[PDB]
Amino acid sequence: RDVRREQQEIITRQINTAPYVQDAMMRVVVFAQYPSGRYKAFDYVFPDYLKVFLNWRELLEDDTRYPMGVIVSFNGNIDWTRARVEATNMHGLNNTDWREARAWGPHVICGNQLRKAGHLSRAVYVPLDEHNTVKVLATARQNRFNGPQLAQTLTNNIVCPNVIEFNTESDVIDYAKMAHIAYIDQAGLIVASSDAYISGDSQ
Amino acid sequence: RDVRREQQEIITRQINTAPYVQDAMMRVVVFAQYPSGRYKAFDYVFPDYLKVFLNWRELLEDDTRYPMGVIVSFNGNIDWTRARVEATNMHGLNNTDWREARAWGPHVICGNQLRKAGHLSRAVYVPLDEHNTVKVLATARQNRFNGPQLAQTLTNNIVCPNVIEFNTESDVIDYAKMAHIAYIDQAGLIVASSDAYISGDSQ
Amino acid sequence: RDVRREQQEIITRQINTAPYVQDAMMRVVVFAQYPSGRYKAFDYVFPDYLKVFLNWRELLEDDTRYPMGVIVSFNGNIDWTRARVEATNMHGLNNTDWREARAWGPHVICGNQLRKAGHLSRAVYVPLDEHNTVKVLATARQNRFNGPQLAQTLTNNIVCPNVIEFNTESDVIDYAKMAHIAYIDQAGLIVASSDAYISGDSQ
Repeated sequence: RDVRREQQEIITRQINTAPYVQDAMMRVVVFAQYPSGRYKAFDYVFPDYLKVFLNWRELLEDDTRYPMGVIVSFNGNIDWTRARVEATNMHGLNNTDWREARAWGPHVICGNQLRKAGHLSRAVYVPLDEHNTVKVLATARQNRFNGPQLAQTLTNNIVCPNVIEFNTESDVIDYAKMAHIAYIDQAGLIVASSDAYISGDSQ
Repeated sequence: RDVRREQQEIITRQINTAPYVQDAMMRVVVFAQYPSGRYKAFDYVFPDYLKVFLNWRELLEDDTRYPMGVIVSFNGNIDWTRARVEATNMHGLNNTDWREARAWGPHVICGNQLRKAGHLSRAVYVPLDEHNTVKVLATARQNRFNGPQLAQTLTNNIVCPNVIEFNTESDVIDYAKMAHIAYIDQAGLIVASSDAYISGDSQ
Repeated sequence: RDVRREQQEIITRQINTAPYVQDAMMRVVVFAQYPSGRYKAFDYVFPDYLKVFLNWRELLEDDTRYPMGVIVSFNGNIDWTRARVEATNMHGLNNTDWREARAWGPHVICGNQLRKAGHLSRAVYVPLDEHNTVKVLATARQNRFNGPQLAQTLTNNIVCPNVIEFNTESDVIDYAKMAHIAYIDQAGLIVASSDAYISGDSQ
């Protein structure tokens, strides 16, 4: 008899399920934390796959200009068995001698290193030293990579990056909440998530 | 008996047909019109496919700094049934809530919204509001996306972008004419085209 | 009986062979030589393929600001029958009229124009005039482009570019030596290589 409630339930379910449709968007954000207490976010929206290399220059606030670390926030129907992050050297290498470097290092960040922030989101904190660059891979969960489809996947995958500066963690946090993306605050708490709740945190 | 004329005819036909060869170049230009009367062109040449995201910063003249709109000029052997443009928000999303956004919106600009500017060219005017970004997709008309070929298509597709500033529409127009690309002037007229004519506009 | 020597031999062989493993890194560097005697290097590390377009702006030192030419240094398990360089115009075209331009020009730089600098490295010097841009293609030697694999190749290919300024050729040379990449000095000599020697140049 409560169709108003049922409709609101389906709307909530729709929001939570819409990201699993084949042409849905995914969202990966790299939050960089600076000694000054400021943050910079590298915010990517994309439908199929995301390959990211952040060089040392882009990572500078613009070394107390260099981030103490990053929070990497993965959101959407992402293949969690392949999602990964690694901190490479200033050349983007995972071995100082390129001749023994590889696409990914033997200790790449993946698996349970990515903390669950809801069904749609995972987040990981990665400390950085002044000589680090950052690599991230995120792919849509299967298969759009197979056969004929790959061509449509390649041509339709327009990655839309934005860089956003925040004066304080409060701005970062409110941003994550209104953007519906995972974020871990300075105390280690999951303070934002992609998951829609019909009542919010009412328990 | 007029082989001089016949040769000139074949040269004209060669120019008009050369873009249909499998490794020919295509050219897509995004002309941004500013309140000041100045323009900025994002000029891309590419052989296989073009995926473009123009963020709000790139769109600024450098808000009366923000474009009133863009003319998107598509040129070459482009798949016209898939060529498309859309104006997304500042994040590159076609829904404010990313969880319900998709690679393309339900109202994407395509079909007869692209005005014929000759056999080789189509052009469309898209008005913009201060919070808009621009996405463009253009692919070569079929199949180089199929099977073994896809690899060569991926590896050979080097997109060559140039940004060009113009003080006035006259400079924009003369540029389009000498570049052989479609352009629509402020009065709505097609003033440039990719099509070569043996006598010019002699009728 | 000299296992210390044998171990060092295998280490040397390992260094020389490691680049031929399927997920090994490759390294392509474009060294730009300026009239001032300064250089700028565009240094790319990547595991599968590299498509590069350097526009006229990026080529400026920042016209005596424009390079006299570039040394292109290719390093790794690169498909040498497809490695190529070409100098295009300011639009990235190999014909002034785009309608008759192609992905590559009829005179592209390849084959024995690339000088052998060891088994792992080739290098070529390309003179430039003020109106030139630079294109480079390098692909991993086969097949990771075939069938199912192509998807992993596409998603794993994160190109990591760095731009590096050098005050003098000496800095360029020491860089190449410590980076283990091919470089040709001002006198035409191969002064750096990717090849590891157990004794260095002891002959």
